Formats: sequence, structure tokens, C-alpha cells
Amino acid sequence: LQRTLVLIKPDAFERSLVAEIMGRIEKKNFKIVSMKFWSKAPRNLIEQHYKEHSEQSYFNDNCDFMVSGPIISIVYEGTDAISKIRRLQGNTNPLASAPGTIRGDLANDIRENLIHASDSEDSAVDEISIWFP
Amino acid sequence: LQRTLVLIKPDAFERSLVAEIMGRIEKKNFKIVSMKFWSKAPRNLIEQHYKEHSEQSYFNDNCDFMVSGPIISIVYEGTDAISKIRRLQGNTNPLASAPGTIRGDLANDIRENLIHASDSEDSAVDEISIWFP
Amino acid sequence: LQRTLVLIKPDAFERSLVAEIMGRIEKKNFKIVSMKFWSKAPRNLIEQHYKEHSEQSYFNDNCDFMVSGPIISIVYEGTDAISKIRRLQGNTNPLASAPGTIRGDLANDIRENLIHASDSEDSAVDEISIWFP
Amino acid sequence: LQRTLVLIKPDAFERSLVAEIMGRIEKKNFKIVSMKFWSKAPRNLIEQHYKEHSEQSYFNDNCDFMVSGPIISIVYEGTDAISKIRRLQGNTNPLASAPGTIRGDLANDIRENLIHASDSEDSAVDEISIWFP
Amino acid sequence: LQRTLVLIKPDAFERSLVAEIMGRIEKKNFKIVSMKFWSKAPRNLIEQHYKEHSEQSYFNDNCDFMVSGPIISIVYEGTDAISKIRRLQGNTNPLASAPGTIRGDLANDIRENLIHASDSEDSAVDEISIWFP
Amino acid sequence: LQRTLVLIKPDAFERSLVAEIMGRIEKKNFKIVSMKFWSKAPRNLIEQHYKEHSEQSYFNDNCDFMVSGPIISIVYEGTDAISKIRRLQGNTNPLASAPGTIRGDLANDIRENLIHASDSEDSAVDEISIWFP
Ligand SMILES: Cc1cn([C@H]2C[C@H](O)[C@@H](COP(=O)(O)OP(=O)(O)O)O2)c(=O)[nH]c1=O
Ligand SMILES: Cc1cn([C@H]2C[C@H](O)[C@@H](COP(=O)(O)OP(=O)(O)O)O2)c(=O)[nH]c1=O
Ligand SMILES: Cc1cn([C@H]2C[C@H](O)[C@@H](COP(=O)(O)OP(=O)(O)O)O2)c(=O)[nH]c1=O
Ligand SMILES: Cc1cn([C@H]2C[C@H](O)[C@@H](COP(=O)(O)OP(=O)(O)O)O2)c(=O)[nH]c1=O
Ligand SMILES: Cc1cn([C@H]2C[C@H](O)[C@@H](COP(=O)(O)OP(=O)(O)O)O2)c(=O)[nH]c1=O
Ligand SMILES: Cc1cn([C@H]2C[C@H](O)[C@@H](COP(=O)(O)OP(=O)(O)O)O2)c(=O)[nH]c1=O
Ligand SMILES: [Mg+2]
Ligand SMILES: [Mg+2]
Ligand SMILES: [Mg+2]
Ligand SMILES: [Mg+2]
Ligand SMILES: [Mg+2]
Ligand SMILES: [Mg+2]
Repeated sequence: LQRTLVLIKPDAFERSLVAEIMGRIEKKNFKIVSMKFWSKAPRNLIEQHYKEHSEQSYFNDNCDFMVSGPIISIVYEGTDAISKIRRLQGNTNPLASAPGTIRGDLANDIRENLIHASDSEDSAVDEISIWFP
Repeated sequence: LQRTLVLIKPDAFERSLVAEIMGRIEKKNFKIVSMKFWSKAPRNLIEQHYKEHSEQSYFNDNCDFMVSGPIISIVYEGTDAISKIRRLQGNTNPLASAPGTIRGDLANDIRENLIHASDSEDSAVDEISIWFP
Repeated sequence: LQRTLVLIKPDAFERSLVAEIMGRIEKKNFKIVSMKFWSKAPRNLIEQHYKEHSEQSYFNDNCDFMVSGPIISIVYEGTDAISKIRRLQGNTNPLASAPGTIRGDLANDIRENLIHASDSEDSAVDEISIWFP
Repeated sequence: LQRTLVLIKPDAFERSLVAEIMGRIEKKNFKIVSMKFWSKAPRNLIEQHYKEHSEQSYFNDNCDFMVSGPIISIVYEGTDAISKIRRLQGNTNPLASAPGTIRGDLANDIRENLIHASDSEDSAVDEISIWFP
Repeated sequence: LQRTLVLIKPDAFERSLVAEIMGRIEKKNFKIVSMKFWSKAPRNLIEQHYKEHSEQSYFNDNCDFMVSGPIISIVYEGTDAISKIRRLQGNTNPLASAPGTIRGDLANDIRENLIHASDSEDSAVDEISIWFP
Repeated sequence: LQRTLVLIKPDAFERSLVAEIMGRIEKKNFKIVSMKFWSKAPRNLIEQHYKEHSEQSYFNDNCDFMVSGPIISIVYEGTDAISKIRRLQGNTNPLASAPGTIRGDLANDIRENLIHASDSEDSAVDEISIWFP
């Protein structure tokens, strides 16, 4: 049994895909254990969340997008939740994400890509600590 | 123009219908203003939410049900949101709830009825203050 | 509390709507008690099922349709299941069947109308005994 | 037996509901006879389509909306198609449109209401001639 | 043209996914040729069905699960039905089953995995003989 | 930003999957820029469209199928639309097309395979010129 941190990104709100995304996770039998809605996430939590990318060319553009509308931060629990939800999520690059995945079916951009999911046990603990201190 | 208070009830979690219900409201173009997840709502909060029912024979049984699993409380905003969401919700009684409504399609019990929605301007003000003080 | 008899009619098979119809009843939380698949129902069984219509001008044409492809017969159980499933079914006449109902959303003909459901306690008893002696 | 004229309005394109709307009509078993895509309909065509509303206070605002994005115009054929598609469409007013209908489930505005459908035999003849001369 | 044997497992009933699963197969254009509902499958047919696993550590636990609620046994027919339905089914291991498959989208356990499908021409004949003697 | 040519094939009309297919493309955020409905495509445009296959064993059978009912020709626009829509489409061979793709989920035949999509930048320009001269 693991916990992972998911963000529903502002493009999901703009495109009315919030329930579509949450539903794919719900249907796989993962359970919500914490959830917060942010009308606009503070820039500082976004920069902390994406700290590994802070020196990347896309960092500022990505943070700008992440504060451009609401987000939901959710902690999901289930056996091997981290890797399983990453598989459901799909590749960042829309030339790579597979049909059947969230990004493969619904996203068409490397930045506006609908959903964040923790990529490891340690990053899940880190991200949970940011959004649910 | 109006804000209303919605609860996603514990049966929605048991039956994995959280996204289904939220999605029906989302597709109608209502905006989330606030959202809280409760692993278990305090009984007192439930009793206050249903204070107008305190003399009804079903009061305690309904409170027991409402603390039997998680709840999500949501404030939705939209023109005439209160009455519109009530119509989407459907009648309490499963003999009457209309196909096409949330309860009409998904609920089969007078108590385990998936969703609460404020019934008026006066009660919306009260309920929002209870769940989001 | 009540048991009702449902038939999934041959048009549902032709139009690949079997799961769609069954799913609407399933989502309403009704329990399957018995289920039979018929590659072709015997005409006599159909005539007995519709015996109250034997003097109607449509009787033979309706029997012809009912033996034109497969049928699934199902006994569903639930509180007040008979009237509830009738309301989900929708009116026979495509001028009247309400959007949100099975027929309202999916049927466009008075005869090729996808689904049978018992109309009363008395007829449910009779029909269950016909299909599941 | 009857032919009716449907417009998929610019809000359906903005909100990515084109297939959702078309699918509801398709599932009802109506046949497409003609279909045109308009990147932007000429304003004059819109004014002619709504000529009976020319004296209403909303006339110009509604025309502005109708040329604000793409439209698909469709001729559908079926027995009593005109009234049946009107019932699927739902009432103009979001205080009244019934859950289960296109507008009841998906529209939340009197003007941005997703879909036009001819209201009578007389108007269907006129509208088909406007969109498909 | 081949026939394959599918079981809808008790977790599908518990989670109200019976029609969801049958629908995925229906949408791929496979046809039902036999179907039986079992309120509780006899233990002996379950042990016969899974005879290859009789000496495995998981055999008893799996049989226990398979008699823990209802099942449906279905024979499906279509060109290369066996391999095609196995592909739709997805890997037993939820760390392996791909998004888009039945198990990839809906199952989260190696045992409670929603659906059985025959794995070969000879096992299909064997399994059909068990459930439809 | 690229444009690609899609045909919705006659089997989609027969099986009432037109909106299902268009919806998968719509949900991926591709936009319609041209669309025509053909009650029956002229044989000559079909032969031109499939000119690369003119000497193949299956050419005539395929053309026969392509004029056996209506089609829709659609031009879709978006970043890397050509390759992305080809990935959504799935392999021609139903022993190869992956669950999650249009053909993987919905097609069960190498010829009656629901959808055409251009396979390259140059073939997209060629095909657009045929259907939208
Ligand atoms: C790699 C990459 C990421 N991003 C943005 C979108 C990503 O969701 C976010 C974090 O990158 P990353 O951790 O690689 O992606 P993922 O979201 O799949 O875990 O940074 C870009 O805008 N451009 C890029 O080239
Ligand atoms: C009327 C009624 C309500 N209840 C419970 C379920 C209702 O959602 C809750 C409040 O009743 P009420 O406000 O009448 O219903 P609604 O939720 O449709 O506004 O009380 C019962 O348990 N039994 C009953 O007979
Ligand atoms: C009234 C009517 C029924 N029928 C057929 C279709 C009906 O499902 C069947 C039984 O009629 P009825 O019991 O009136 O309808 P329902 O199925 O809604 O209970 O007879 C016709 O073919 N033509 C008709 O005019
Ligand atoms: C009545 C009304 C209509 N309209 C617009 C939207 C309507 O779709 C269009 C034509 O009105 P009407 O023919 O009354 O509605 P319907 O589309 O339901 O047949 O005019 C307004 O903008 N405001 C209004 O108050
Ligand atoms: C391999 C395996 C199977 N099982 C159960 C669930 C499987 O559906 C059933 C039969 O195993 P198997 O034939 O390997 O799986 P499949 O269902 O994918 O054809 O045994 C376990 O409980 N644990 C295990 O490790
Ligand atoms: C290869 C092949 C194609 N066809 C038909 C169906 C194909 O959609 C059409 C064109 O072939 P092709 O361009 O290979 O397929 P795709 O549609 O995946 O781009 O020819 C057959 O009927 N039999 C065959 O063996
Ligand atoms: Mg990452
Ligand atoms: Mg109330
Ligand atoms: Mg009757
Ligand atoms: Mg009008
Ligand atoms: Mg096996
Ligand atoms: Mg090709």
C-alpha cells in the first residue's frame, strides 16, 4: 500500500476534464485520502514542487502555466499506487504517450498535459509534504 | 451569481461514483469555488448541517450514514446555481427521482442518495458557513 | 423486496446496445437473480408472454420481431423494482419516451423498443414463471 | 418521414461537445441526410435563419454569438424527427431544460445553448432551404 | 470464426462493472452465443476450470474468491475471438496490464482481476464443455 | 501545426460509431477545419484516394466496401496531427491493433476498420486535394 501525489492541472479545468481524469483513477480502485482545491496555487509551492526542473529552459513557462488557473492536489492510496498511476498518466511527450493513457487520449502538448503524478516513493513523500504539510 | 453547497456522500465513495457525480455538474459548466475532502465528517457538523431535521424519525440514522465514510464538500458558483443543481440532483425518493438526474440514474434509496445540494438562498448561506467557516 | 422480469429484445443485439441497457439498470443498484440467453426464443413463449395482447392488431408483427434475433431474460430484485425499472425503461411510444430513459435515449420505434419490463406485481409473477419455470 | 435542420452552435466547438451532441442524436437512430461544416457562418445567413426573431431584444447579440466560431448544419431524417429532436434538445431556458436532454445536461445559458433544431414542419422546410439551397 | 469462454468474476458484480466489461467486448463486435448467470458457481466447476493451477500456492485462495459472489459464463464468437479477447483482457499482473485493456483500466489486483478468458483453442473447448455441457 | 485527412467509413455509420470516433479525436484537442458528408462517395474519388493500392488483391473489395454506405471526410488540424491521429487510429490488422486505439477497441476486420487517416505530410496534402479540391 503506497500513497502518491497527483495534481489536476489548470488545463483540466479549462477543458472540463477534471472528473474525466479523477474518474480514470477512481475506476482503477485507488482511493482518495487527502484532497485540496486551489483557486490559484501559490507560485512558491509550484516552484518547490518542480524544484528538480528549476534550471531548465521550460521552468518558468511551466510555473506560469501551473498558476494560470485552479488546481486540485490529491493524495491517492493503493497497492503500488505510484508506479500504477504513472502508467495511467502516460508519457510527457505527446508523440510518445499511448492511447488508453490519460495523456495519450486527452493531452496534445508537452506542457499542457493535464496531470502530475509523483515519480517515486521519495518524491511522493516530498510532494505530499508540500501540498499537505 | 449564486453559490450553492454540495456534499458528495459516503455511498458515492463506496460505489466509486465520485467522478461520475462531479462530472455531471462539471459538464453543466458550474465552477468550483471551494472544495474540501473529509475522511470522516465530525458528527456534530452533520447534525448542524441537518439541524432542520432534528425532530424527524430518520435524523439519527441519517447522521450515522453521513459519518460512515468520506464526504467531499464543494461550493459551486453559477447563475441560478442553487435551483439548477437541485434539478440535476433529483428527488430524494427513489419512487420519484427522474431518469437523467443523479439520483434518478444512480441512487436507489431514500437515505443513501449520493448527493446533498442546498435547497434555497437562505440555506446555501448557512451550509457554506458550516462547511467552509 | 420485489422481483421483476426484463427482456433485452432482439434490436438491442442488432444495434450492440445490450451492455448499454444492462448497465443503466446495474448503475441503479438492482441485483440480478436469474439470467438466461436465448439464441431465438420459441414463438409460443413469446405468444404467452404477450398473451394479453393477442387481440391487438400488432400482436403477430410484434411476435415476429421478438423471434427475429436473440433475447436475454433477466430477473432483477430490489425495493419497488417493478415500478422503478418501468420508469427507467420509458414509454412505449417514441413520441413520448423521455430523454434520460432507455427508450427515450436509444429507441425510435413503437415495436423495436429494446426492452421489456413487467408492469405490475401480478404480471411480474406470471412473466417470471414463463421465462424461468 | 420527416426531415429536420440541426445546427451545432459555436459553443459546442469551444467546449469540445460536438461529438457528444451528435452522438446523442446518432444513438436515437436518426439518419444524416446532409451535413455542412462552416468555419464561420455568414451573418446574413444567421439573420435569415433567425428572421422571426428580428424584433426581439436579443436578436443582434444572438447573431454575434452565432458567428463567433464554427457551426455544423445537419439535416436529419426519421419518423417524426422534428418533434423528437426538439425533445432531445431541451428547453431554451436553463431554469427549465430537463436533465437527460442536451441542454439540460450540457448548457447553462439561454443564448449559448449548444444546438438549434427546427420547431415545426413549416420551419424545417425553410431552414433546410437556407442551409442547403 | 472461433468461440472463447469468458467468466465475469465476482469482483465485477461487487464493483458494478459487469456491463462495463461486457460492453468492451460488445463494442469490438463479438457476439454472445451462450450465457449463464450463476448466483454462486459450484466449487467443483471452478476447480475443474482452473485445474492447471491445482498445485499452485494461490489455487485455494483463487477458488475461494471465485465462489465469493456471482459469476456469468459467456461464450463469445468472432474471427480469432480467443486471442483478441485475451488482448482486450490484459496481463494478470497489475504492474503489467496496459491502460486501454480491461484489467489495465479497471483491475488493481492479481487475483481480483474481473475477467477470465480462454487462453487457447483447446482450453476454450475444455472450458466451454465445463460451463455449457 | 499540421493538417490531416480522415475518412469515417461506412461501417461506422452502420454500427452507429460516427460520434464515438470523432469524439476520440475531439477529446485529443484536434480541431475540424473542413468536413463533408457523402451519402455515397463517388467510386472515382475512392480509387484516387487509394491509388497506391490499385494493383493489390484487396483493391476492388475495399473500394466496394467504401461505397457501400455514407462516409464523412474531415480535415483535422493540430500540432503533429498526422502522426498523432495515426497512433489513435491503430494497426490495420485486428491481430495487431492495441486496446485503447480506435481500431483496437472497436474494429474486428482488416477491411471494415472504421477510419482512414493520412499516413504522411505528402499523402495528407494529396488526400485533402481529392476530398476538398
Ligand atoms: C520535459 C519538459 C517538461 N515540461 C513541463 C511539463 C511537465 O509536466 C513538467 C515536469 O516535467 P517532467 O517531470 O519531465 O514531466 P512529467 O510531468 O511527465 O512527470 O515540466 C515542459 O514544459 N517542457 C519540457 O520539455
Ligand atoms: C425524507 C427523508 C430524508 N432522509 C435523509 C436523506 C436526505 O438526503 C436527508 C435530508 O432530507 P431532505 O432534505 O428531505 O432531502 P434532500 O437530500 O433531497 O434535500 O435526510 C431519510 O433518511 N429518510 C427520509 O424519509
Ligand atoms: C402499443 C403497441 C405495442 N406494440 C408492441 C411493442 C410493445 O413493447 C409490446 C407490448 O405493448 P405494451 O405492453 O403496450 O408496451 P410496453 O412494452 O411499453 O409495456 O407490443 C406494437 O408493436 N405496437 C403498438 O402499437
Ligand atoms: C428566448 C431567447 C432566445 N435567445 C436566442 C437563443 C435561442 O436559441 C435563439 C432562438 O430562440 P428560440 O427560438 O426561442 O429558442 P430555441 O433555440 O430553443 O428554439 O435566440 C436569446 O439569446 N435570448 C432569449 O431570451
Ligand atoms: C498467477 C496467479 C494467478 N492467480 C489467480 C488469478 C488468475 O486469474 C487465476 C489464473 O491464473 P492465470 O491463468 O495465470 O491468469 P489469467 O487469469 O490471466 O489467465 O489465478 C493468483 O491469485 N495469483 C497468481 O500469482
Ligand atoms: C492491407 C490491407 C488493406 N485493406 C484495405 C483496408 C485498408 O484500410 C485499406 C488501405 O490499406 P492500408 O493503407 O494498408 O491501411 P490503413 O487503412 O491502415 O492506412 O485497404 C484490405 O482490405 N486488406 C488488406 O490486406
Ligand atoms: Mg515529473
Ligand atoms: Mg434538503
Ligand atoms: Mg407491457
Ligand atoms: Mg426556435
Ligand atoms: Mg489462464
Ligand atoms: Mg493507408
